[PDB]
Amino acid sequence: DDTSSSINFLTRVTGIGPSAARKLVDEGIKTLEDLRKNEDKLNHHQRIGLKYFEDFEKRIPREEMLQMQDIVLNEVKKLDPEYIATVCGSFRRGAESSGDMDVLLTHPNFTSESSKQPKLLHRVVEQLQKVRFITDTLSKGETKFMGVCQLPSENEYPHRRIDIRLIPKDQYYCGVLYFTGSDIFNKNMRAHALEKGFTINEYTIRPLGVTGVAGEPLPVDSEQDIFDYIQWRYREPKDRSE
Repeated sequence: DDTSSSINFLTRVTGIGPSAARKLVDEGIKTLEDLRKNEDKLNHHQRIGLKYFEDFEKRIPREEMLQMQDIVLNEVKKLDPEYIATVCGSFRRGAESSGDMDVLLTHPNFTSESSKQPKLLHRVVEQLQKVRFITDTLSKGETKFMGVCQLPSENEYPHRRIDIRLIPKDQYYCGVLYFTGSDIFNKNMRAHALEKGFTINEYTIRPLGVTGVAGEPLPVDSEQDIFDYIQWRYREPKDRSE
């Protein structure tokens, strides 16, 4: 009812899930001003989401994303040029506007065999913090960071969401492929690969076998490799709608 209406509203807050939204209703929290008078019942995540509810409702226009990409790129370089960083999402596809900034990161020192190198990610975050681009953190794992950033005002921009994932170097291309989508494109491509005797996921590409239950990841040093394996002409992200 006009109250279910409430669970629907809450859930528009980053952090607030259903189960998580449901309880706050049982506590008598429904509107937003409810929320602000109630920071204490919210986690740090819910918290920040609440703090920029509006801003996070705004879309990101290309010109901005662009500048944003230059900042991330240029900062990561200075720390270590061996770092590879790719801004994925519809934006990579040429999209006129975006929701957030999804950056995939990698480094040769890190592979799926290592599996343990937080400093690699932390180091960049910190540097972004230091330059004043990242403004807050929602959460920060060993391999993933979710936070907020904003373009340097010279006078102001809305704050935007940003994610940074640390991926092992040997799985990185299958990754940039995946996070680049579209979703159809992925599916279509997984479909084909399959006719070709190959299974693809966000981590790897592996040849099939009898009965089907098969595998053993093929080496990939670029996106192109993937298409080679399935022997499909290479589609640039722009031609990736489906």
